[PDB]
Amino acid sequence: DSELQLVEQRIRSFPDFPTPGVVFRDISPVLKDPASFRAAIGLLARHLKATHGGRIDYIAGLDSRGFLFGPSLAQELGLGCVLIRKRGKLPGPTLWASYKAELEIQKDALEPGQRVVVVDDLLATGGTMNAACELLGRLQAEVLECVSLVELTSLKGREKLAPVPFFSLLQYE
Amino acid sequence: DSELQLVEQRIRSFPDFPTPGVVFRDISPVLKDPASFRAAIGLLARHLKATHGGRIDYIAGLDSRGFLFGPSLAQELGLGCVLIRKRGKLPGPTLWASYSLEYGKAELEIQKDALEPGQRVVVVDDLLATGGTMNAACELLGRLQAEVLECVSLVELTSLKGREKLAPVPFFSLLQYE
Ligand SMILES: O=c1[nH]cnc2c1ncn2[C@@H]1O[C@H](COP(=O)(O)O)[C@@H](O)[C@H]1O
Ligand SMILES: O=c1[nH]cnc2c1ncn2[C@@H]1O[C@H](COP(=O)(O)O)[C@@H](O)[C@H]1O
Repeated sequence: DSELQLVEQRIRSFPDFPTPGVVFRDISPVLKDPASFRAAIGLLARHLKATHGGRIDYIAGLDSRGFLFGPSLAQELGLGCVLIRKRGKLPGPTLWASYKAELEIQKDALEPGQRVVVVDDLLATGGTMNAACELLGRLQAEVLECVSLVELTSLKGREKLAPVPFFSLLQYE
Repeated sequence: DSELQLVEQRIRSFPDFPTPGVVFRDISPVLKDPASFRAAIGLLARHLKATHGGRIDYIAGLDSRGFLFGPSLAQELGLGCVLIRKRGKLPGPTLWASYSLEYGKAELEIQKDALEPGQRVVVVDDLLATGGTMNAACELLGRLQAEVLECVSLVELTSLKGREKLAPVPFFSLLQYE
């Protein structure tokens, strides 16, 4: 896929960051190349439309690198974007979950029965995405799918999310 | 201006957050309403094109709420977006800059290879308050020898005089509150 190649060629891999033995996948060059960013959003949007049709109500973007993709993805789908933040950042009534770190969402971000797709840049252990799904569930929202640009498959994050479906553009061990 | 109204009607105000006496301006509803978000990006892009023509090389988005607007604004302009992050998150060689946030200090960081000398950038964040954050971003970019053409935000809290702090770098906001 020519479009997928535009994204893959702009992932930069750094060995031994942040700790020896691990390879950090840097998505920054995807943002810097407008063709690459457009390809990434287009591919995610096509997948989501082909899988869910008109069932999606909102995209939920994860702080902070999810915020880079969520709004553009939402716009491509004609949808709004709701935000899941690091705790202590949102005003008003909120719910929070720890996984340590803590995520937060405004209680009025979604109404019961609304259907959401969660986006982040990269799925590793799945801890972060799992916490987001739990938060959303507490608003009685339905999480249709979680998606990312990158998935680190040896960390088995996909299994952590099950039975919520997961999709990534690119996979690395 | 109906487009500007679409943005203004989706700013939510929270008194006494995070401390008593202030009013937090929440742009979250702008993101939730796709027409509002589209209006915000369009208004920013129109201003930037009218002010800089074709001279902008890159948008720099500020972690974390600037990330919400940077890529869409960049895309509207046909440009890439570079990232200025909270310190500790970026691989490769970096530069960082501290500034006062609340009662203590915070640090922003950029990859030393984010920009080449002479490249021209516009910085975007959701809201300008004291101007500490945006000032730090401009310092980092200046240390890469980039030229900051302008800083922009959706909201500006004018009593805090962030515009003066940024001078002589130009600043533009869609909406102003005391
Ligand atoms: O290799 C990496 N590259 C970039 N971000 C990463 C990497 N590993 C973890 N992350 C960040 O940490 C998060 C996922 O961690 P998880 O909770 O272990 O799945 C995502 O939000 C990423 O932004
Ligand atoms: O009232 C507010 N609403 C939303 N964000 C704010 C507000 N005040 C400060 N901030 C955040 O802190 C920043 C700038 O504060 P400054 O450094 O004093 O200009 C931006 O990154 C904002 O996202």
